[PDB]
Amino acid sequence: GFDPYAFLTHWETGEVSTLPSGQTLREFNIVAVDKEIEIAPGVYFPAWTYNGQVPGPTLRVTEGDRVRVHFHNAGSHPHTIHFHGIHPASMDGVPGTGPGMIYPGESFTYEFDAYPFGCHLYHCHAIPLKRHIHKGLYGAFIIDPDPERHPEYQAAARARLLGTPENQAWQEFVMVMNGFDTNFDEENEVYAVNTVAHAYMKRPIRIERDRPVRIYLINATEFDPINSFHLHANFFDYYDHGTTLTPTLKTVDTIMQCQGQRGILEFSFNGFEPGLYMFHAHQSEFAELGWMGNFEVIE
Amino acid sequence: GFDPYAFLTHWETGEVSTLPSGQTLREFNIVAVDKEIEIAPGVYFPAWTYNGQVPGPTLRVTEGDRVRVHFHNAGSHPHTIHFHGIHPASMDGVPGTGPGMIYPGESFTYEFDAYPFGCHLYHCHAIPLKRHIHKGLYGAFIIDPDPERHPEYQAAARARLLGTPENQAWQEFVMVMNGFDTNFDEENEVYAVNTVAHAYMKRPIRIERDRPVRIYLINATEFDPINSFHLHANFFDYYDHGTTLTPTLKTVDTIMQCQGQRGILEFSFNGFEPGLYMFHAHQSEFAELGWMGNFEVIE
Amino acid sequence: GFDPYAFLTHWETGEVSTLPSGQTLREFNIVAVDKEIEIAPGVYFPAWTYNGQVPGPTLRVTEGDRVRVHFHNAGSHPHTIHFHGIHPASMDGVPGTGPGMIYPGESFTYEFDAYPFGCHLYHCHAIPLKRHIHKGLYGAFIIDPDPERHPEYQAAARARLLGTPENQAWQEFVMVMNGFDTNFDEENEVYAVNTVAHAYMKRPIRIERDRPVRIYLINATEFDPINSFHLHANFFDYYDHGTTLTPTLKTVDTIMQCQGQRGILEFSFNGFEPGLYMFHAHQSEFAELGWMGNFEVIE
Amino acid sequence: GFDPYAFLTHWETGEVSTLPSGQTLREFNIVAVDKEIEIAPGVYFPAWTYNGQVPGPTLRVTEGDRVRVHFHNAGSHPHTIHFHGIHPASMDGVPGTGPGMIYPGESFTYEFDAYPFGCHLYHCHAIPLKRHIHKGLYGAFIIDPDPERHPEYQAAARARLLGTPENQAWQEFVMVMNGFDTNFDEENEVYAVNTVAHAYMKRPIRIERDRPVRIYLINATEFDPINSFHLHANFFDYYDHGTTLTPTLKTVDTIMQCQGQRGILEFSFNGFEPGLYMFHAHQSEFAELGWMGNFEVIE
Amino acid sequence: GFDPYAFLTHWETGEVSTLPSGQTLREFNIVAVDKEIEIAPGVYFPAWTYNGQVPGPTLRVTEGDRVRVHFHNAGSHPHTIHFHGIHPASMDGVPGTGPGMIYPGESFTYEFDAYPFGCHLYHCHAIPLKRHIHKGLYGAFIIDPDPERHPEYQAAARARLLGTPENQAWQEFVMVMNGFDTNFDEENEVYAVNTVAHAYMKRPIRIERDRPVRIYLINATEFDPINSFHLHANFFDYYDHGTTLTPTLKTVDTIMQCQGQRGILEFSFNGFEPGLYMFHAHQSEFAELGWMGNFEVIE
Amino acid sequence: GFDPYAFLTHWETGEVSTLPSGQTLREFNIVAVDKEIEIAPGVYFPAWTYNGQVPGPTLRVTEGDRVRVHFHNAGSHPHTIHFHGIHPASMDGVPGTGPGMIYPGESFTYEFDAYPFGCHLYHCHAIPLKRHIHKGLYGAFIIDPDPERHPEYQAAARARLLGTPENQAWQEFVMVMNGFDTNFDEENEVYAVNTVAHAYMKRPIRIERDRPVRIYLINATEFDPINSFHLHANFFDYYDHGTTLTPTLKTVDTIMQCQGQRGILEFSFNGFEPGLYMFHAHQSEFAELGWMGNFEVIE
Ligand SMILES: [Cu+2]
Ligand SMILES: [Cu+2]
Ligand SMILES: [Cu+2]
Ligand SMILES: [Cu+2]
Ligand SMILES: [Cu+2]
Ligand SMILES: [Cu+2]
Ligand SMILES: [Cu+2]
Ligand SMILES: [Cu+2]
Ligand SMILES: [Cu+2]
Ligand SMILES: [Cu+2]
Ligand SMILES: [Cu+2]
Ligand SMILES: [Cu+2]
Ligand SMILES: [Mg+2]
Ligand SMILES: [Mg+2]
Ligand SMILES: [Mg+2]
Ligand SMILES: [Mg+2]
Ligand SMILES: [Mg+2]
Ligand SMILES: [Mg+2]
Repeated sequence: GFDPYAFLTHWETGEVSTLPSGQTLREFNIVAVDKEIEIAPGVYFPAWTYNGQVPGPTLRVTEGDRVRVHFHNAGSHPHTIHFHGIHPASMDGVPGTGPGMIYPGESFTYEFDAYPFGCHLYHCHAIPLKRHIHKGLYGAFIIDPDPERHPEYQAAARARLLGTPENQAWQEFVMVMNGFDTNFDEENEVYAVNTVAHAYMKRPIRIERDRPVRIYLINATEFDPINSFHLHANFFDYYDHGTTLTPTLKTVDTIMQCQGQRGILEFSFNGFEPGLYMFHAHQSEFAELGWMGNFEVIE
Repeated sequence: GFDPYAFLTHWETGEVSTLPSGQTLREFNIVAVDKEIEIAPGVYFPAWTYNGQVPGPTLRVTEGDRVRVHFHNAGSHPHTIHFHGIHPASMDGVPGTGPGMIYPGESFTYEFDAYPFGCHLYHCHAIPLKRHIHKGLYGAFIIDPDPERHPEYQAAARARLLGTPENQAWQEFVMVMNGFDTNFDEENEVYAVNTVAHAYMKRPIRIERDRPVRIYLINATEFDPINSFHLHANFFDYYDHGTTLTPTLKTVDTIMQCQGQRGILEFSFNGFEPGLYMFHAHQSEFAELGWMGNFEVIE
Repeated sequence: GFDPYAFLTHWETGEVSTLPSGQTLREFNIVAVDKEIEIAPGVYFPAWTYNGQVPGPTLRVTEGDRVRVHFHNAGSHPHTIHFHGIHPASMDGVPGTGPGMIYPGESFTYEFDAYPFGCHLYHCHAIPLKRHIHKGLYGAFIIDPDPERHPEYQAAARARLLGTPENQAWQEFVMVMNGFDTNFDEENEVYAVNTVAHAYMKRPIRIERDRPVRIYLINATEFDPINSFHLHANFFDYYDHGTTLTPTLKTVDTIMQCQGQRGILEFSFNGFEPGLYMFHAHQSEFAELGWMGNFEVIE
Repeated sequence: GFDPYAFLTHWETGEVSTLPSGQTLREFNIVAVDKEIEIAPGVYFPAWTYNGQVPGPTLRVTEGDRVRVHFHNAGSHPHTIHFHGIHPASMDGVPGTGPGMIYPGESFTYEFDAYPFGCHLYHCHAIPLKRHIHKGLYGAFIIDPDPERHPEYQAAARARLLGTPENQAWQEFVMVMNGFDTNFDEENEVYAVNTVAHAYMKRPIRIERDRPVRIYLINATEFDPINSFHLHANFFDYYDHGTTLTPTLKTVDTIMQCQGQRGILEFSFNGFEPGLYMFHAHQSEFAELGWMGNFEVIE
Repeated sequence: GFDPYAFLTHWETGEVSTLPSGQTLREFNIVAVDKEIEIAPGVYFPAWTYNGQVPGPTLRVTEGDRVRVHFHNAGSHPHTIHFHGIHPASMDGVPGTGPGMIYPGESFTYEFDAYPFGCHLYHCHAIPLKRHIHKGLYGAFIIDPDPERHPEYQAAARARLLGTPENQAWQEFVMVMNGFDTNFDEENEVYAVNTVAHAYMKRPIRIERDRPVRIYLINATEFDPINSFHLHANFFDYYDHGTTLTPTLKTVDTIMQCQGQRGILEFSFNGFEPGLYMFHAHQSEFAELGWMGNFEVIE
Repeated sequence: GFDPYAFLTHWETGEVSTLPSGQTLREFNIVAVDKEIEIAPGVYFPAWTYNGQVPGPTLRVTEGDRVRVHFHNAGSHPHTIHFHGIHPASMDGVPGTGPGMIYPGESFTYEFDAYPFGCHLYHCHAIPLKRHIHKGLYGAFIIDPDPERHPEYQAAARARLLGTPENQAWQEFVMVMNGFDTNFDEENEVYAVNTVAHAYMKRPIRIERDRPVRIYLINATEFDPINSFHLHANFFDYYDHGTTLTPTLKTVDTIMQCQGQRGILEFSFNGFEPGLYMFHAHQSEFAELGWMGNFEVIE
């Protein structure tokens, strides 16, 4: 069922309402379920999934929102959701606090205010740690800045806030670097952005020349210490964790992340000759094994 | 014999005196001695140690102090002390300059002015390099900034200068990420912060939530290319090598270091729910094998 | 045949002329050729090379120059040149665009305007990716800033522009960190800076005390995820990708890069005691196997 | 508990009495006991020991003495004492004669006249042979020549008879070359003289250069076919098995022994510069792993 | 088919006659033949043999005899006989001289005067060297001294000359130490003296107390660098290569030989308590795997 | 460049002068240099060499000479020269005394009086021991007896003193048994006398029948415990370490040495049929892998 092309630009914004205090509330339903995923045609991986897909749903909210994630375990092992973000210890999704792990058939609502703004992620933190992550229990968590709380960077914040006219000008994509050890010997056999090896070689990502591009880039790769992103023929600005509104790194073409690191890349192909522009890990073996894709820059 | 709980807050400041010039002088005695260390109850590692402990003593001085380290080798192999700091070539603690390696029964006094301020480390640099480090000859070296030399940053410099009333408001900890290859095949079997696997799970580190937290974090891990630190439920500011009084990275929750890298982490649990807040490597294998700890945040 | 001591300070600036536009043109000739290279005396490696050496020629131009690289393949396999730099898709040196791979006996002229200013590199991007890089098809590509286009940073840009009186004060070196898998099992047996293991221990790099030092440092090491640079007894400023004229990191002594990353290091031994100051990877095994050198600081 | 520095010069001469015949009688108590031994600080070896030490007690008697060794097995496995000396078959300490093996809780008295004079040894001879030796059941057995039975060699015989004024001019040492397979795969991981690896590098053996030196040297090393002794900067005379009062080999600096071989080395540092003079196996691997020591020659 | 108990005392002295010179001639017939041999009951080894047994026939002559060995090859591979002895190059039994190797169906008569007196051996020297020896082509070759040519040592020479009344007093045995690699991976699985593992534990060698004992001991063991002989409860004199009539080593109980070395051991159990006296390699693993025997000393 | 045939009979006697005391002085210049050596045509070994050759120069002096060896390290690692011979501890060439190891670019003069007479050797003693030896840093060191100091053995001493009429009658050769682990797994793949596998099979060593032969035989082989020498068709006298003027062993054809042992072999082919007489290790695998040669006895 998983569609890596639709996944690129799918934002789950939840069912929105207003709390008695006036605070915006966003509610999400997440079910852990054991399910086959196809990481290449005829390559079946037995995954543990959030909502039947790997990566899990890309959750996207605004700084200051109240977030409720109704988590139900319909799997066979205990699971949690550990968010990278600010929240109480009892909402941290680790085995030793709060409700602990959520056992098969049980439910729990993670609830917190969405801080800090930036690019984040969530993943299972069960026993043992590496197993539940590698099996597929990870996803993206994006907290848009509230432009009313950043007057000194108003234009930047508005460009990131989903649905403003300024944000509609941007071409936004979410990319989770992941990998799979199909024979379960703690070494990856397949690498990818968004699970399907070479998916963006088979169908390049169409890019309109005149508009800028923003990527929310997350490293969920297990076993290997780092992953990386190299943009052919062009340079980008990098925002580590996306937690600042000015770049961490200006004018680079290769960055690296250990697992759990992530950030925002911004660049533009304005004025570029139309054609295919490659992007891939600069660990060459990862790129050969599926972590390589093409932007199709059109005029 | 090693106490990882006392080690967290123990600073060796030396025997202090004043040179004729009026410059402050700090003197340290360090003895290399072969010794067993317990890295888990019932797991004995045959170490080469500075002063009978792994990590070695945490040395803490002030920028511009004259430092004398009286080094004596009571072991069976040649050793040195190589400091990560500014010093003359003959004081660099490598085989090919100055006294060279210090053989069993020999002595040498490393002497230098303490520059630059920041978070540093020292370790053996003998033959072969990886062996003397892995065996346990490494420690922390902290140079507090002299606030009188940083007028534009007096408040930040005073917050780091040991014993100041501004400094006493901070909760300071030293954390050395290390690992041990028990069967000596150049692959770590046990990982830890401050040597004892899971020590801060058995006994969490108590934090008063009203006061901010500062960690001096150093990577001494051999064989593996990087190590990392992920703070649950919260974000910190990172000061690479601690050599600036303004942060290198603002608002992150996961950073990585290669061996010999190090820096300062500052954050606060003010206003957080009392509970257990985890900290650990984001290389999952490392965390399972002992590089996982808990902060106990209290009212 | 390869001289690592001359390579350190050799800049290929090309056949220079003026287009009808008035724009400066620099032409280079690059031939791919299969050739033995000696990575230690008596250790022969079967290389694929650019112009008969590994690393390939260091090409150095000015921001805004028109660059033409006439590439001919006199080897036995297809090859390309992929530049890290801004250029059209058809000039990106990858198999699926423009002329594609350049087969034995074929020629192709890569042409682009030299942007952005900074420290870059080129390497083969053929099938399979890791093979052509490991075999030796990589080199440095340095784009000096045009001081006229950076008024607020004139002095910094003049110090980097090859040939100016400000630039002549600087002691500039190029260092490619590489490695060789002699038994072709995807694991390096030999590490180095500029190909020849321990070359700068046999013959240290002479540094005059009273003039600053600039290193263009590039990671071309295959298979291993990262490489690193530690400067003994001193600290440097680091300019990631060299693409900014102010430092990325201030006052550091150990930095790391994944493959394809690179940057500029600036430091000074002014006032230091003359002698040998070591520099090497902080991955201890790389240092033992050849990636270790000495600066000989003189008066 | 084992002190390799005291062991060098410790002779067990027994409880001495006179039989009705007038023959001298020396009585020894030896108890087999399973015990941990430290072969390096933090390296514990589970040994089978004679009197709680490896090597066992060095027994020293005079040619023609009646010897009674009261053996008691306080271990968990059957053991014997097999002496390298002249004795009846029923006193030979092998499974198939006399009392056979001595089972836990059993006792037996080995009794024989001490012949021939020279340097000998004793060790377990149980099933399997290699296991009981490797586990630590071996020791030195020295039979001093009776000068009254060697008129033509009275001066040499008196130089060896313990306590004589001629003997007191000599500096005598006992050295057992041994090894330990810590993971029990029939390959030694640690080598030593007198058990503790590098013990005489940590603390050199003090020699008065005016007085000659005699070493009783015994090979107890299992698995490896030979062991050896190289004396730096000097030459010695070798007495194979110590069974002649004139040398077997004159003026050599390197000798080898298979297991169970042994002999006497005599030399002098008279007139030599005070300094450290090395002694070690000429099997380089053995020396690196702990069979290396220093003589400290003093005025 | 092979009887290790008869082999011990079997001397082949040849078809004896007188040349026209007056010089004694001894003729022997040796056939190479491929044959199974039993190295323990139920353990069959595919041998290449001289005259259908391993070791080959023990040939015993007198110093100065003319020797003719008519060699025929009835095997499937080429073979030679290389004697340890003085002879012309054309009679040396190596591939590149004289007749070369002797191929299936071919014959050749090796002819030489028997010098020097001592304990020697013969073996195949074909391609590859180790294969033909391991497969079983070796045997003893004993040259008795001519008492007439050694006036100052008449008694010693008479005691070695087969058949004299002095020689009849001696109990003479021949012992070839050998080994077998049954899975042909160049590592012995079975060790022995005279081929049959533990043959002299099953049936000890009867020794009359009041007569001395002489052993002709030869090392034919392949792959392992040395073999050894330890006599329990007694000491012997050793005559290296048997080529001197006075001992090389006096009063020893453990001696070692590399392959092709050999010598004579002389000892006496006169006055000993009757019983079993063990003899075996002091390489413990060889002894466990078959190279261990017993003398049964009688009254 | 290395010529194993010229090496056989090349004696480096140094530049000779007379000290103020009247003592003869011999000075030698030795440079450590990394260099390829060819151990078979097309088999390149990356060696560490003394004066660009393996084995190093054969140094030959007279008992009582003052020896000065001006050692310069032009290599990439630290090195020493450890002589087997009598000398002060500060001249012993070990890391822990005197100047210690000699680092790249440094120089040191080893100086001592040449005692005792005999056959000796020199080799590097650096960290780790086995590596520097195996890499090629070993050579022969021969101290001729001074006939004026040995009146009782005047003829013997004169026969060994280089250049006397008596010595000119002898045919003298130096033979260093060595081996190379080409894949650096601590097991030799190639064996040889004087480095080049089978060199004296390709060109036999021409021997004049009427004159006696003397070989200075040294074991420099690493990893394997022993090496050996078997002389076909003839017997020799052996002088252990060459330190005595009468034989250690009379009339043998096979001797063995552990590493660092050495000695003198003397024999004669007077009266022998002209032809090829083989000599080789009696460890058969060594002989197959290159340690085999031929004497060509001519009339
Ligand atoms: Cu889970
Ligand atoms: Cu995470
Ligand atoms: Cu050390
Ligand atoms: Cu360091
Ligand atoms: Cu290519
Ligand atoms: Cu690249
Ligand atoms: Cu026992
Ligand atoms: Cu024994
Ligand atoms: Cu054969
Ligand atoms: Cu032979
Ligand atoms: Cu060396
Ligand atoms: Cu040596
Ligand atoms: Mg796998
Ligand atoms: Mg390990
Ligand atoms: Mg490899
Ligand atoms: Mg073992
Ligand atoms: Mg086998
Ligand atoms: Mg090998």
